[PDB]
Amino acid sequence: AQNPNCNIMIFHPTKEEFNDFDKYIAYMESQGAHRAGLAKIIPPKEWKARETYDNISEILIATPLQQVASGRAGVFTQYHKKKKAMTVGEYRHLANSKKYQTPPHQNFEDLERKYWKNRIYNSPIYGADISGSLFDENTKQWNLGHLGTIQDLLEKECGVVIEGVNTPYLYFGMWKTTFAWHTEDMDLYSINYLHLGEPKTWYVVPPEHGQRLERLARELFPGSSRGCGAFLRHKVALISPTVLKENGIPFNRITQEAGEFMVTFPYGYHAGFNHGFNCAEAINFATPRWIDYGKMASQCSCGEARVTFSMDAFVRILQPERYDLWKRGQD
Ligand SMILES: O=C(O)CNC(=O)C(=O)O
Ligand SMILES: [Mg+2]
Ligand code: NI
Ligand SMILES: [Zn+2]
Repeated sequence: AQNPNCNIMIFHPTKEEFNDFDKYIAYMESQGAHRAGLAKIIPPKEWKARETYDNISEILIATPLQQVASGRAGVFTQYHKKKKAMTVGEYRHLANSKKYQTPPHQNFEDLERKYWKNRIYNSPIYGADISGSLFDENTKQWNLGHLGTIQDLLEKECGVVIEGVNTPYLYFGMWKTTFAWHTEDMDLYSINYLHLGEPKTWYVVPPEHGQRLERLARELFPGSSRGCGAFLRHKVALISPTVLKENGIPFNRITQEAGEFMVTFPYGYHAGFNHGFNCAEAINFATPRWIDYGKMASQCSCGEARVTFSMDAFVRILQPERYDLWKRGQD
């Protein structure tokens, strides 16, 4: 069995190996990469996502989100307070202000210490989930707006044609902006490219140990757990590495820098934070190996998780027994 300790693997494809996206994912899996829940892909030196980032300031962040925390430093939830619209140039100036900028630090480890000590005492503003793409249309390799669609994968594997679309999303971050513990919708893969700016630190639980994280989360968030049998689908709960280590939960960590891709694998729980002003692009995708995870994915039916149009068909076809209850949660 490849990668039996479930370590995060880092890949360096050549320009020839970067042509065929599906084939390279399957290669990484042949080496055991999925056992970690997360992999890093460093693009060949010849590749670029686009020519420059000099002309992105007029993109609109229609609904910036202020991430307000409650709890203790290592165990907290966050809620998202909507703010007035602002452009990317306006948000970058805000991120760089004295109130929001990254503090002085020695290295990534010192910054990580400061994040976990101090996050809860601040409310950073995140531009998340903005439909769109920064890949040049002429970039042919690993262009997250040109991937094979999940609907087409389900149709190729299972024979059933379904409605729905699959497009990418932009994320504009600042120091302390936070992504809560989650797996993807329908336990899909994700791919995330850090276009520019400061790093993103990730934490991940191997898929084979995901239920250990869920059982800890029910203990640490007991009211939330009574409210919903899949409350991590709400994407609001944070647990620090120190608390995970105290409770014996297997995990790994890695920092993504600008120019790098990360892939999350089906049922790989992940969480993390941004080091300073940055922009990432991410999308969900599927492979044949996903289908069995989609059929077994938990679902939130309490009403909180509210998701895209396209998840309807995935529930309806892969989980027909759950469909009626889940759709009630959507309405
Ligand atoms: O970058 C972020 O805020 C969150 N991204 C992801 O969870 C992802 O790419 O799967
Ligand atoms: Mg612009
Ligand atoms: Ni994710
Ligand atoms: Zn719920």
